[PDB]
Amino acid sequence: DKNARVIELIAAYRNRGHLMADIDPLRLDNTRFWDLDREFKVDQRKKLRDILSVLRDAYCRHVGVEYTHILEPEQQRWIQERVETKHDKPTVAEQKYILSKLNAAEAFETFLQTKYVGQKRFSLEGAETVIPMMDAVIDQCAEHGLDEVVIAMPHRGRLNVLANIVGKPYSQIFSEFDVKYHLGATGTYIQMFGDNDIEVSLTANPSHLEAVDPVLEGLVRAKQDLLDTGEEGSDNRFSVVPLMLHGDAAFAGQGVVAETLNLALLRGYRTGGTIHIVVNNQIGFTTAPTDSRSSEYCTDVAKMIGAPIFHVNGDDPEACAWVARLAVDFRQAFKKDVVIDMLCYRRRGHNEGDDPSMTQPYMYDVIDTKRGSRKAYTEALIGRGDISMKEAEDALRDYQGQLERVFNEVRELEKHLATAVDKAMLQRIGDAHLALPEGFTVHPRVRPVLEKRREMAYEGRIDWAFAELLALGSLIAEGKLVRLSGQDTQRGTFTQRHAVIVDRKTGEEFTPLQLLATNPDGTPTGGKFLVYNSALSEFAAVGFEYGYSVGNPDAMVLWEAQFGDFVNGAQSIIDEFISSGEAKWGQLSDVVLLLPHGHEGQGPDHTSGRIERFLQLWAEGSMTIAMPSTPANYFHLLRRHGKDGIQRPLIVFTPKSMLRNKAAVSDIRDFTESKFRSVLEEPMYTDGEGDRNKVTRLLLTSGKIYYELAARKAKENREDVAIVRIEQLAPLPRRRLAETLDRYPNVKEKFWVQEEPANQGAWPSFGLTLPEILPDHFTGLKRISRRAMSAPSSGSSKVHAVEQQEILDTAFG
Amino acid sequence: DKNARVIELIAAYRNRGHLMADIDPLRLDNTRFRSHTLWDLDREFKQRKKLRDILSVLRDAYCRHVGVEYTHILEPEQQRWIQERVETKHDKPTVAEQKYILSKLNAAEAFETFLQTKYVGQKRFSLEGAETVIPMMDAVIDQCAEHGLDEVVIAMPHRGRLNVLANIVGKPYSQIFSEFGDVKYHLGATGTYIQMFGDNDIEVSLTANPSHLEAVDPVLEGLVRAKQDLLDTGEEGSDNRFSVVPLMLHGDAAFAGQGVVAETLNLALLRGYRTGGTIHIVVNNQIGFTTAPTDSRSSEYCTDVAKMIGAPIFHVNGDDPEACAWVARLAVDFRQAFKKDVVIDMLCYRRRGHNEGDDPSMTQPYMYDVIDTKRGSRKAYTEALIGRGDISMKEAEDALRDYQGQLERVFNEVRELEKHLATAVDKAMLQRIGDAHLALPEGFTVHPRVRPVLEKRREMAYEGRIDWAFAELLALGSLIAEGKLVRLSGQDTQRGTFTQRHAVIVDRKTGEEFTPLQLLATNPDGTPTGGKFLVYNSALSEFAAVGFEYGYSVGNPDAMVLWEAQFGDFVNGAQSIIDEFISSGEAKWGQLSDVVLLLPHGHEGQGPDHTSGRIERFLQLWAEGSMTIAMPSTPANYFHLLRRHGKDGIQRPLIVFTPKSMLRNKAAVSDIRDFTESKFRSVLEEPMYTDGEGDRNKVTRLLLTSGKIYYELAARKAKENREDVAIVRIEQLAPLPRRRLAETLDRYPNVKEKFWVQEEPANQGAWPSFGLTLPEILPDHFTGLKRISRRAMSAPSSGSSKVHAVEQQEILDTAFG
Ligand SMILES: Cc1ncc(C[n+]2c([C@@H](O)CCC(=O)O)sc(CCOP(=O)(O)OP(=O)(O)O)c2C)c(N)n1
Ligand SMILES: Cc1ncc(C[n+]2c([C@@H](O)CCC(=O)O)sc(CCOP(=O)(O)OP(=O)(O)O)c2C)c(N)n1
Ligand SMILES: [Ca+2]
Ligand SMILES: [Ca+2]
Ligand SMILES: [Mg+2]
Ligand SMILES: [Mg+2]
Repeated sequence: DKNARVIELIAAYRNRGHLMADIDPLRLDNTRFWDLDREFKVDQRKKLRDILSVLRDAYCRHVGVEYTHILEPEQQRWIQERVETKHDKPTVAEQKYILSKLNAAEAFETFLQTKYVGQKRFSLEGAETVIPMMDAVIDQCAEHGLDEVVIAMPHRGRLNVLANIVGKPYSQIFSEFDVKYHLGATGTYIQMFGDNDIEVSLTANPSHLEAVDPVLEGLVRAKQDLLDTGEEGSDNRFSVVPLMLHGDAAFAGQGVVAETLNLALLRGYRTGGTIHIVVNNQIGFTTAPTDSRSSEYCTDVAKMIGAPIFHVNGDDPEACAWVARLAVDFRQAFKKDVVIDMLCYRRRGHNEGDDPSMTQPYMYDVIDTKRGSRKAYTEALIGRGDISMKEAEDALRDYQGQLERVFNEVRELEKHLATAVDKAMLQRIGDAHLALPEGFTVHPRVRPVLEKRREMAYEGRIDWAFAELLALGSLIAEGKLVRLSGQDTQRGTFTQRHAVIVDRKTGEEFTPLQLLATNPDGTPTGGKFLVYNSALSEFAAVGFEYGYSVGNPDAMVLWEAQFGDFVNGAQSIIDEFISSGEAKWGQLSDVVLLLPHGHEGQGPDHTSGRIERFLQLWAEGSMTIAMPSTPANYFHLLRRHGKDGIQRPLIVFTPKSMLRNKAAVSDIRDFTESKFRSVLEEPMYTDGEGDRNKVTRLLLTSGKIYYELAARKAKENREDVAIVRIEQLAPLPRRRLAETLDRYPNVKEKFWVQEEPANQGAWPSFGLTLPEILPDHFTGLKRISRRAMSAPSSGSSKVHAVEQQEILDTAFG
Repeated sequence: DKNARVIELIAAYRNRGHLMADIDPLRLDNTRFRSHTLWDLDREFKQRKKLRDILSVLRDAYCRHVGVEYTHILEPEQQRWIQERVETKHDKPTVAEQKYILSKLNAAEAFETFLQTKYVGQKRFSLEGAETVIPMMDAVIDQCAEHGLDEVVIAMPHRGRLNVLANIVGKPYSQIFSEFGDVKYHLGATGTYIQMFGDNDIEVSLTANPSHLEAVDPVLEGLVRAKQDLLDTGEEGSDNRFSVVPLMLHGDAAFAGQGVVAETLNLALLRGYRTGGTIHIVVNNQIGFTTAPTDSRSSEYCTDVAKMIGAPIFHVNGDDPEACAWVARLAVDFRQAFKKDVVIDMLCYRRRGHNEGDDPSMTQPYMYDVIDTKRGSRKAYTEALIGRGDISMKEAEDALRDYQGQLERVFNEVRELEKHLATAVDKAMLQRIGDAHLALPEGFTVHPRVRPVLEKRREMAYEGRIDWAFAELLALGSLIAEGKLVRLSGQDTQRGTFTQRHAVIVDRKTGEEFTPLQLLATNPDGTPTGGKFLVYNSALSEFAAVGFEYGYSVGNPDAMVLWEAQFGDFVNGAQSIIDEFISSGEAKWGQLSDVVLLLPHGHEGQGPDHTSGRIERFLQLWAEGSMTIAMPSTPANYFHLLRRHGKDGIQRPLIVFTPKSMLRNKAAVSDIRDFTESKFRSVLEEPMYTDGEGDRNKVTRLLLTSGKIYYELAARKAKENREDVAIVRIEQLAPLPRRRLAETLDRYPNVKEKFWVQEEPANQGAWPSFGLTLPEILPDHFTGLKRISRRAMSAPSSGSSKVHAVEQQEILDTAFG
């Protein structure tokens, strides 16, 4: 049974060989490491010695291969065939080219640590092989004739990446020389040995490690949709490649990594596979891997989506470049993620004042005996007889010339619009709900919704749900790309949207708004409706949609929270990208966040989108924040946002029970002959027979509580009280608010009325701002709200009801 | 050619057999059992077994109602342990065990019927189509009691929670439906489980949680670890039993989409966070509200994230309660043997719509047409027992009588329910903590850069000029000496981010760790104090780490628990824990926590992600008695703040905005007397008025501030000899120290103008809340209060250190202009 022992041995190398591969350039773990002439049958008859030597070189040399966890047998076979073959040794030209990339990379590092103070944390020393590795990824993408490689990375080696991968000149990199470590960049990569070129860009990011991961994916997907490539394209090339860099401690500890990997094969989020590179320097500031992860590898999270993982020795730039090229080939064949775990080291301390032997003495005693990756490769090429002593001297002169070039170039640098639509547009969107495909079976409970929409489009009484689809549908008809997504967003959390309808017999999906992408003459408008149900993620989903608006500034991008209360799971994206990206990096986004909000007795996690937090984050021109009370005002808000020619995030506090409130409906004329109104008066004063001069008490409010206040006003016939709505919370509509209040000359008292606790809602900012920006109108402004609470509401629906009545009685008391 | 094909086939069943297992009770995928020589079946292969016998063992173990994933496990002993228990002829359960399982399905299903009939608006909580989770959870707990363990702590979302309370926790209906009501779906509970066939009992508890699915996952881990440390079991125990078991329930869409799941799994084998393995149960009803699995995950299984830590995964058919109970018992046995997580993927269905107003055939017509033909799990099991001849017709009839009796009991019981302190230490304490830094173990080699820190600490302890970093260790060390358990953790927290702490020192030659404060756990006479110092470097996580420390403070209310952010700027990665547990858990659930968050804060030119812990956000979250929020300016006041927090006998979170450059500021040092003869000061005056020769009556301009900007304001006042300006510090930001604030400002009668001074932008720091609150709570003192700060910004600061420097000077010039 000698042949049986061979089969088990072959399986052992393929499954576990990576545990014995020489991947660590520091060799920190000591414990880590005759039928030979008899011919055995293999899938071919070869000697056991030749079977074993192919398996040791393939799996136990400088590359640890993990692929037997992949469920697809064709993917396992593809890797097996490319890994278990005698590889063609690289040509002297390729070896010299790798060496030139190592020279440029280390001369950049030497210059950085010598020329400037405070640059130790950014050092790529001990990890310079990432430069020829990233070069091989991009060169291989250009070999496949792809259009672009978009990079996302943390700060380590970023300016080196700018100079030696993006190809930015020193004059631009060191111009007015820390924000440079967070800025976006764009360039063109020209193949050294090939005849192709490819676009290379780097995205902007905060210091929050891994938070840019879903942003990168969103941005790339936006670029893929524009190029008609990938999931929403005519071709299956996915010609825009995400190249995502990571650190070993951050890759294992940050939850956003798993959420972003979870998007990789989703119809709404896939980008045809991401190339991941982990700069595994086997440390996280002062922290050893045993305190940073509970798994053998920092890349083990990527096993979640059956991605192949390649652990590679960073002191072998040839194996690193070969693995990079294999990764691109796998991504092209299976449109799925590949992870490259580059084992390397951090030569110097984490930052100034870090003596790394204080916390890691054993590691740093080994590192202190380490010659650079460039010097090691130069000496290895001599040993193998690949390059002559003269060639190695020319290589050192190239190093010096590159070191001099950067010093000399930086030295010279130091020396020197209506939103209204026509009735026919409303009618076309209405009729689109009944223009079903041949033989389509509508669910019996969905059919009245489609009939009511055709009725509303011709007769009025348009509800919130339809007004939103009227805004999006008219934008699609004008040629705009509309991307809408979130948890159960196709149907709607409150069963109100039905943007996608499902055939009761076949399960086939029909999207009524997609018919507006075609003009009445049959020609395309250039518009699209891309609507998806998201994964149960907030961080990665909000990240993605923010990224998508950056990737396509001409798109209308909306993310919807199930309830506004769950958006705090995406706080890092709100804080680091959405509210602040423009001021910090000049990076613009027109992303829309829809946050269902309102006190209805559903508890502290189904009541508030935390208005007070978005209002606190706001500064002049950073975001638009609104809480519309009418369907038409919401329609005009969305149309203004998509057509204003301005890239600024919009935060909308959307209704729940108010979706079905019969008083919260709009007339055809409000869509065809009106505009967005930042401040709304009661219709009895603007259209009715109400007398503004009789008003002595003015109630200022926003949202659904208006209807309750107006119902109470009508019941008691209170002509002395007027209700004014602030529809646009930020920026404050100072002019409209001044002109509106001036029309009520006999007002003796003013109250800001809100459902939210005293420390929440708009009061903390309005109570401070309104008396300041409008002292003649808001001096003496008082608050009517729920009491200050440590949670957004009471957990009891009975307590909610008493508090709601208490607000209305106080307002009319 | 024959024996080799068998070995490959054995490997194929072990590796991929789970892809062909009959695990889905709905059988939605038709192609599932179609995309996976006859003379060799009778030939024996080398133990020597016939190929037909090898194939029968493989098919029964890997292709029936249990899908086993385990060959991804790197440890070969763990793979062999599973193989041996799965590839054997299992003992058929006794009729008593089968009847006991059936009685748990009767109870589970009678509770579901009652819930949907008695009350309105309970559809969203329906466990219907997933009732087998109750005999499965029962088998987990019973198996933990069989191992003689102390407690099982459960964390779960809302689906089937009250059923779990009644049939697992054993809470009576009188308590469950008392004044029914939605808050009951988020409350903690405790009970005792008594073995049906065994002689042991075990404690069973359920922890509180928000609606935020999976956010409780790290909280559960923290809580269990605190309970294990108290029981001297596990990682910080004399025994390696880990006698407190985390039982974590999940939904299939949430388990795959929430990042906190992966961060919590990442903690499972860490010395500072391990709990000896968690038993995970995913209630995989193959839907997430209206969303199909193909839009919720990019992997074959919702549980594929657990492959990250090489956890064994069992996919089990929820219509086979015998396989479900067997797998639950095997999971407990594996967790006991290897102290690692086990994940049980229970495939089931959601019988009704997601909530009121959901007609599930609108979005999932194919799935709901199949579900509409499904008989309950109880009825299916009752009929299967008849078919196998396990129970008689009379036995199936008494089973149906038991269901009716249980349905009547809950209706009848609910019907009957409706009818009815000094912080000052002695100088010897300071000296002991100082000397402890030099009381090195025999032959210990101190790193040459760490030795001056040890010597300076012995010097400071005896001579004064105590800096912030030593004051913090003086507060923690004195608490340990008094018998308190101190747990301190965060990113690079052993050494400290600013190389200031050195709570753990590393031997330059051997790498061995020495903890100077741990010497204070032993009295000078050699007896233990009862105290302990648990200090760790955390994983590079905020959400799971903050979650863990909050849960740890709940698990042991007598512990001093502190979590440190690398920089306050990264705590927004844990916003869900701050919002849902820390700031609000007491008001929502009556759940108390004394957790401390240390947030390094201060404008120093390091950018918008290395400047602010967002004071304005914690101040906004605050409501009377929910949290204590402070920004101390002196080492002694920080020492007294921590000691008051650990000794006040009150369970309330403390948020501390801690220094960075001010750690090394020579003016920010304290005298021995500040520690030995003082207390925490919520409001601080300039020493020239309290100890010096300054005249308070000369002051016409009063500057109110907090934090390090005080030193810059005081340095400017000294330079220009500004006797007309006084600087008052608000050390305790929340609750506002109204009485101390008023009494302090009354001592400056000639003040004509008052300014709140801060480094933070106008829309940040304490101004948005103080600017609104101070003129209201103290109208005679703060009417006309003006702000001096940075301009309002969309980020916490400028990205440029040059812009920062101009703005910093602009604040100081405005304050003295
Ligand atoms: C989400 C979040 N939370 C924490 C941090 C803090 N933080 C950093 C700075 O910001 C601070 C300190 C410094 O450099 O001065 S660097 C760092 C360690 C990174 O380890 P890694 O992934 O192995 O990488 P490598 O450094 O290439 O070895 C952390 C943990 C962060 N930025 N984002
Ligand atoms: C982190 C976060 N983000 C979103 C939500 C919202 N949300 C829920 C309610 O809260 C809301 C609607 C409802 O029930 O009325 S339930 C739910 C779907 C759950 O799918 P699952 O895991 O497969 O489970 P199952 O329901 O047992 O099948 C979501 C996505 C949340 N709670 N937490
Ligand atoms: Ca816009
Ligand atoms: Ca306390
Ligand atoms: Mg690292
Ligand atoms: Mg589900």
